[PDB]
Amino acid sequence: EVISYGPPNVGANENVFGVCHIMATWNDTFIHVTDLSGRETLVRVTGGMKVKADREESSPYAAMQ
RNA sequence: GAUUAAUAGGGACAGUUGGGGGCAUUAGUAUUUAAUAGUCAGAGGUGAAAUUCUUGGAUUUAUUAAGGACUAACUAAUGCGAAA
Ligand SMILES: [Mg+2]
Ligand SMILES: [Mg+2]
Ligand SMILES: [Mg+2]
Ligand SMILES: [Mg+2]
Repeated sequence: EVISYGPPNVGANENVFGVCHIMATWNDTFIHVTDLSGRETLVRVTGGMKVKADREESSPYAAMQ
């Protein structure tokens, strides 16, 4: 099966925490996730990675995706 | 032998008030730029895009540092200064 990497600790009553940084410009949007110490990057998705037209590099749609 | 003492003016004095001024000092974020790490393909900019920047790593996140300016929010028909 899958080889996850989250620390060795599950539990449908044990919450995991990830600090999501979100910068919203009128041109581009960023969505970042990182340790609660913010020194090790995990996930990084920006509107640009989501659409073709530079004007849409902001969009509500690009934010959804 | 020298008028009063001008809701005239000059001085003394008394607590007090002010973003008045001159030297010191002292911060605070932010903008840059640099280090230390962190990823990952796009950043940035416009109505649209375009020159611009970028896996000899950008934008990005955390810590920290250097530097020059600036004093936010409180800051309002409120204050001070002859005015600037
Ligand atoms: Mg003073
Ligand atoms: Mg610029
Ligand atoms: Mg400094
Ligand atoms: Mg005042």
